[PDB]
Amino acid sequence: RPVHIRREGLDPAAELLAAGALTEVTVGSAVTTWMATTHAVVRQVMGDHTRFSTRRVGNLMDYDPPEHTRLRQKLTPGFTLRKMQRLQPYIEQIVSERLDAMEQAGSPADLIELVANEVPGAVLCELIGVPRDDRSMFMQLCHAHLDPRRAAAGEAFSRYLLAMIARERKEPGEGLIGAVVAEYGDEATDEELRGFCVQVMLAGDDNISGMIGLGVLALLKHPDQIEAFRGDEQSAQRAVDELIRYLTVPYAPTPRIAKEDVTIGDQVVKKGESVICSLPAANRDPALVPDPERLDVTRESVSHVAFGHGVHHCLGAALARLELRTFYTMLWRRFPTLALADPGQENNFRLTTPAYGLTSLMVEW
Ligand code: HEM
Repeated sequence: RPVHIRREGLDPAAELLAAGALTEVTVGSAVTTWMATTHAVVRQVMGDHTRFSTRRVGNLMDYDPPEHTRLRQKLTPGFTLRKMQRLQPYIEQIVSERLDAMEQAGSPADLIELVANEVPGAVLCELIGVPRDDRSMFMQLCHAHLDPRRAAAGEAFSRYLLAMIARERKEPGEGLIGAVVAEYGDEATDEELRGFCVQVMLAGDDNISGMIGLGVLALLKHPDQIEAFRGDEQSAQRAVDELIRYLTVPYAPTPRIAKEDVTIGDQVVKKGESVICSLPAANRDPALVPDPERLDVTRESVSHVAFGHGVHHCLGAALARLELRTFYTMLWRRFPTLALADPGQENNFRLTTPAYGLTSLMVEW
């Protein structure tokens, strides 16, 4: 595995943490790819949309200002703090259902297959405005276009979502697709609102799911940390942010291509040379937080780069923190005796996803 993808258990690869803040890999005498490993470099590179590009409808990550600005402008109004707090009741119920499914399975149980791989799509479907009746189908059609062949028919997803869009066009209601139509109507192309739907589901899935499982594993391997979720919501907020920093599920963000010769410290990234930003390494930076190798939920929140930095900052960071706080809090309320069914398992990990996670995890209700 490459160094940036290598993870030693719940932690990233030690070699990343020992590499220079801006490591230069050159294959020639000259394809030069750079790797940012510190909090300061990662922030200068992601924060500089005037010198770095993300270009290789929808998928804001592949867009640069001013095109990225216009797109993100339409969808960003639907991610405010209050807008997300209103989704909290739905989130709670979506999780309570799978927590009820947990009791139905008894003690030995793949939390991953039961809850971690279910809660994400549910909450996301609600945010978009997908009716609870027609939901699994949408999710299944999504997992279908993934071509787990060329026969993958995502045209079904396309027209189901085109129908949802045109219905909310003639009937603006609760949801992101409806909110965008309320203020933009025809100006918001069908393809645009579609690409945005695809984007939100592909970004808020493997990340949250990865955090749902890896978080429980860590909180269970370090039982002094469960207390944060048995008290104030503030005590729990600090803990979600600590877990996000420590586990940094995204290995790296979209590669940043220099649009000109950028001087980063004593080094110079040349035009065309790309920079990979190792978020997990950056969030393990002693300049960001003292004793960065430790998992301590008592820590005061810090400006980690797990949700990004700059114009492409995660549009659902607030939702991820709320969609993870409630779960942990409820998991340790319904099953306040959970442990590792196999205290001697190899913790099967997700090594194929662009986000770290557990492919399987067996608990003991
Ligand atoms: C429901 C959950 C989530 C949604 C809806 C969501 C949505 C998004 C969207 C739309 C973007 C693109 C922003 C833009 O380019 O304008 C984005 C970027 C990003 N998200 Fe998420 N996200 C979610 C969860 C997470 C989680 C849990 C993490 C990390 C633990 C994460 C990490 C990131 C990062 C690092 C970026 C920036 C990537 C880059 O700059 O290229 N996201 N997210």
